Amino acid sequence: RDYEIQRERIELGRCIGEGQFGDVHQGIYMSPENPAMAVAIKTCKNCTSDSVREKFLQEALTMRQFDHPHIVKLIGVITENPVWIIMELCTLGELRSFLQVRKFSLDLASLILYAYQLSTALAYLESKRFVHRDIAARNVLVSATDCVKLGDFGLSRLPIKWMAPESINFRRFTSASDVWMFGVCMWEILMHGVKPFQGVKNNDVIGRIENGERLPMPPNCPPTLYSLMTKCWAYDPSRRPRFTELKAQLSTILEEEK
Ligand SMILES: CNC(=O)c1ccccc1Nc1nc(Nc2ccc(N3CCOCC3)cc2OC)ncc1Cl
Repeated sequence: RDYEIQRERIELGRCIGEGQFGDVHQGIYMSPENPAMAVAIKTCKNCTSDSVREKFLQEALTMRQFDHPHIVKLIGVITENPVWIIMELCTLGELRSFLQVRKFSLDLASLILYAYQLSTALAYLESKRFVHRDIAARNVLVSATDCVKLGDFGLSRLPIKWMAPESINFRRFTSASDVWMFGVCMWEILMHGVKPFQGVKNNDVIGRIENGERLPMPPNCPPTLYSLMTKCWAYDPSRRPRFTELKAQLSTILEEEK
């Protein structure tokens, strides 16, 4: 209904990042007779014009469209200077760091669960015909040890090493090129946050992909899950699974691994 929030309900905490328009903070949203809610706050640093303020706020209008357990929610906006966008906080931070730090504490079933949850968020977007374009582990947040979410779409935004050949060669971005990127995101997850094509130059990436090279099978990845990944990386977009297919398959693989 009304997304406008009184600034006095927000307590700005530490800086946790930055985007195009300004710093991102963690903070708190307070309301009478309720517990304080942890939030992320995107700020528009020195936005001293209507055109910049409008470009900033359109990122809120984008997030407002979505209602899914595995995509971060818009809580509200403050439309007086300085303009803030207030989002739900994923308290455990960025997935890549979480996987690196908690590696000897996480099992395969947990990694597969992260992939499944993300696939449900992306199937949801696919059903809305919304193309993400920026699917990578670095854009996934950790809400709890058993819960990951796509981060803010403004903050998520060329990522050559993640991109489908059709996106690199022809600038085509579709749900099918989303599927490719997700394949890479699943590889990152199984590798506990190692980046794809490490030590390889961006301009060389397409040469390798067109030569038929693909990211290798992670250690202790189930063959059935690597097979699903190689399907995501079919050179021909028409041959890749849809996110609807991915979610059903991942559901089966997860059950198998439990
Ligand atoms: C897609 N990426 C994002 O949306 C994003 C990127 C950088 C920083 C914040 C950020 N957005 C969020 N971030 C969070 N939670 C985070 C993210 C990063 C961190 N960090 C902790 C300090 O080191 C850097 C990253 C903390 C945190 O909550 C404590 N929750 C919700 C949103 Cl919408």
